Amino acid sequence: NEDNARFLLLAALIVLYLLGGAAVFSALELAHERQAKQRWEERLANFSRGHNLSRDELRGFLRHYEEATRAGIRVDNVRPRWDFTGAFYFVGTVVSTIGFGMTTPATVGGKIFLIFYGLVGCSSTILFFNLFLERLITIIAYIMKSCHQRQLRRRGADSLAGWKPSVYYVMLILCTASILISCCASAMYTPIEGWSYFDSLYFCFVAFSTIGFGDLVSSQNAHYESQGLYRFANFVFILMGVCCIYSLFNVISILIKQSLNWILRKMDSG
Amino acid sequence: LNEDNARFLLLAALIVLYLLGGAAVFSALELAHERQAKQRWEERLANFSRGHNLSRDELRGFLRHYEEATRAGIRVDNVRPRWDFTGAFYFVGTVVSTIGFGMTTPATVGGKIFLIFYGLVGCSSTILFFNLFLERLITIIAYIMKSCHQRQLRRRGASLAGWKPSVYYVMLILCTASILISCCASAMYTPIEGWSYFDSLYFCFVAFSTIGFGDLVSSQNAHYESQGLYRFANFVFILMGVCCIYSLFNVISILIKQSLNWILRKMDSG
Ligand SMILES: *[C@@H]1O[C@H](CO)[C@@H](O)[C@H](O)[C@H]1NC(C)=O
Ligand SMILES: *[C@@H]1O[C@H](CO)[C@@H](O)[C@H](O)[C@H]1NC(C)=O
Ligand SMILES: *[C@@H]1O[C@H](CO)[C@@H](O)[C@H](O)[C@H]1NC(C)=O
Ligand SMILES: *[C@@H]1O[C@H](CO)[C@@H](O)[C@H](O)[C@H]1NC(C)=O
Ligand SMILES: [K+]
Ligand SMILES: [K+]
Ligand SMILES: [K+]
Ligand SMILES: [K+]
Ligand SMILES: [K+]
Repeated sequence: NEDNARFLLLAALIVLYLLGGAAVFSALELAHERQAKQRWEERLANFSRGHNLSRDELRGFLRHYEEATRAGIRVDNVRPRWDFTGAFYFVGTVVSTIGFGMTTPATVGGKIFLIFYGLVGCSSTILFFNLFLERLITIIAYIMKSCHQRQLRRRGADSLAGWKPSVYYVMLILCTASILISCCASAMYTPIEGWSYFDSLYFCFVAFSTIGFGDLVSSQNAHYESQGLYRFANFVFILMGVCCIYSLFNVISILIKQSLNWILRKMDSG
Repeated sequence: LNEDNARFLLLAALIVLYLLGGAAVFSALELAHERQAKQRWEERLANFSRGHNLSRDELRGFLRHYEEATRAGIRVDNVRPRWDFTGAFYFVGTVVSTIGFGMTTPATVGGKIFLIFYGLVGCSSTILFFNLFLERLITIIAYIMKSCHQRQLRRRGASLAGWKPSVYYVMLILCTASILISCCASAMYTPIEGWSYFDSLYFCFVAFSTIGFGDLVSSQNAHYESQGLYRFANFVFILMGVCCIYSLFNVISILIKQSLNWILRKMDSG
């Protein structure tokens, strides 16, 4: 009954966390939401007044443009989707469960194949992230044991892997690595995309956490400088960042499980 | 080469080949539809320009304004207010579950900082919740088989649970439960939203696999019938479906790890 108690405690804590985050986000951005909607209403009113346009025909034109935007075409020189380069980035967002929504299937067969393709690839890439976390554990353990061996040799003048890093040490290493990759990717995105550095950090966290809002997406607009190299760099940075942030999520999940066990042990005593 | 390193490299190569093949087939399936939709959009824009006597630059500026509005949450057909507490709850649910449809995206500098700091803990806690749900599903299935064995022994006569179900049985149970949950959620979404049943199934897979394209989002348009019941039912179905598909991804990841071990044993033998 200790595992059921831990499950119920985690569910209650997550529900309370959801409520608190909803309240904080509402308090933070309801004013911005209202101001942006008011600015859009003012712009639409000026557009209708200046050019003598009815609201119904403008609404129909906006419906047509929404249908166009769902098809991938945008205002300012976005790359053509569903070519081999664009479909590769779409597949990278599908299989890594990022799913920006920059590229969505419209055919019936495309969505069926997306269902099967996700069912296989997303599982294989969850396995890939777990294997990457295990290899990072092994690499950190090997580095620590090699440093210990070098220290022993300097003083003197099978499975192995006896030394294992603590979960706090792995959290620190993964946090530092993710911060470094986010900073490097943002330093590449800022002069190329024109984003603010904080906007690039936010996009890096969103993509690396497999959240993928799609409000900011890296390589969508066309006519890049060194387009072949930039696409590869974006793919590699996104891959390492998603790996590191998902591994950090697993490590923090282990730590939160330990915290829940400690909380249950506190209430078990009295 | 190490056994784990060889498995890691083999999985990376298999995933890269999978991405290449999926990109090729997705391009082949969707490029014609994308070209047709872009041609339709260009025809509609030309009709709007030549009918209402509107310059291309002025329409481009108006569409830029509409894009800035849609980024806030403006849609052409009566969607719910954004960043209200009910909407912020949906957004936070999409954040912590790593779904991230993008119906509601932060634009405030403080909002995105809070998204990063909040979503770290939220996504880690929710991945831990998925792992705990999978473990509890294992325990429940094992308890069901134990109860069936006790019932058949009592009829024939007239912690334990060491015996755990095989990964094949868990895969079958999870995919059956996932199909049932997706069918129930789609049967809910089809009359409420007006989506096709296949479109509702596709949205169910996208939401439940935490891919979250955002092309289809469930409770966005306003003025539902019994909003409090529908929003709660949508949240419950999304939670259970995401848990089932994420646990299914974990189980298929275990299966693919076993297959990779078998392949490596095949190469090790000769
Ligand atoms: C819209 O309303 C009037 C029209 O000239 C103007 O004063 C106002 O600044 C306009 N706002 C925008 C955003 O165009
Ligand atoms: C606006 O367009 C309508 C439709 O042609 C017309 O009846 C009306 O007179 C126009 N208003 C102007 C030009 O102020
Ligand atoms: C839109 O443009 C196409 C291309 O000329 C034309 O065939 C069609 O009739 C137009 N539609 C309307 C409603 O004018
Ligand atoms: C609209 O029609 C008038 C006709 O007098 C013309 O002078 C003008 O260039 C056209 N275009 C715009 C954007 O006003
Ligand atoms: K995800
Ligand atoms: K995930
Ligand atoms: K996602
Ligand atoms: K997404
Ligand atoms: K999205």
